[PDB]
Amino acid sequence: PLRLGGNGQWQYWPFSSSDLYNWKNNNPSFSEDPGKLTALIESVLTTHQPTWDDCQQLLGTLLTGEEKQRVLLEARKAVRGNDGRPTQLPNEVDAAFPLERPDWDYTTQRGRNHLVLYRQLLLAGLQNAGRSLEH
Repeated sequence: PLRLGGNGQWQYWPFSSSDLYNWKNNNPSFSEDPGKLTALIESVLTTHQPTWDDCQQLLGTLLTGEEKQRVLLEARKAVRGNDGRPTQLPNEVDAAFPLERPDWDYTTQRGRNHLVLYRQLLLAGLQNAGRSLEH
């Protein structure tokens, strides 16, 4: 999580393990009921402003390896180019939705801007994977 500090600086705080444990174990699996975990994750992305690593941890905890892989792959399918339309250009896809830890600096606006886009894409990916599972 990212939090605006009392000194005007953005601070990184890791998820608490009790929160992670509870989110997973108080909830049905993603495959069994995609809507419940999707809603949970959407709220977490909003309220906790997680970093790229937080998102990996959140997905890793709540999803199985197969679920998580589908979700990230769907997220990358959601990347758009300048024309406001889909792109499959590796450099554009990787730039918006990196699968490897990026160099994004949470203390900077550029870095928080990348994070906002990444979380929007992740949510789309989650929604879209959920729908496939639902039909």
